Amino acid sequence: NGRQLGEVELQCGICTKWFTADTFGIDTSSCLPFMTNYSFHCNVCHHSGNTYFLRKQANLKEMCLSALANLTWQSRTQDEHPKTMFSKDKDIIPFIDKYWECMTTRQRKMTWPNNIVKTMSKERDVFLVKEHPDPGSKDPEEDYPKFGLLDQDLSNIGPAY
Ligand SMILES: [Zn+2]
Repeated sequence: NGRQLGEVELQCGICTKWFTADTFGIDTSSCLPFMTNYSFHCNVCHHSGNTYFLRKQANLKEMCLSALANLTWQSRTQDEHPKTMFSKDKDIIPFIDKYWECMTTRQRKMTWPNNIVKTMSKERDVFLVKEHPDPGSKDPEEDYPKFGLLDQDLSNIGPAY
C-alpha cells in the first residue's frame, strides 16, 4: 500500500488513489499530514491535465481529527513509549492553536476551545473519550479529559467523497 504516512498526502476524489503533494510541486508550507478539508484531483484524472486542489476552511471535527492524527503519528514514531490518548488542554488545543494557519485562513476570545469536547463526544465512532483516569491508574487528574481516534489505521483518514 503505497503510502507515505507522515508526509503531506492527498487522495484524489476521482480515482480514489493516494499521492504525496510534493510529487506535484504543490506548496505544502501551509499543509499538514492527515488533512480531510480539501478536494483534490491528480493530473491524470482532472480535465485540464493539471492538478486541482481546493482547500476548505476546517470545521471543528476536521481540526480535532488532524490534531489527533498528527499527535498520534508523532508519538508513534518519536517517543520511547507511544501515547494514543491525548489531553484536551495540554495537547489538542496547543496543536490546533499552533497549526491554525494550516487548517484555516480565519483570523484570530476564540470560542472554539469551549466546543471541541462536544464535537468529539458526539462522534463516538470516530473519537475515543475518557473523561477520567482508569480506576487503579497513576495518571493525574489535571491531564483529563482525554481523547484519541477509534481507528488507529491512519491510512483510513481522508476526505468525505
Ligand atoms: Zn486521480
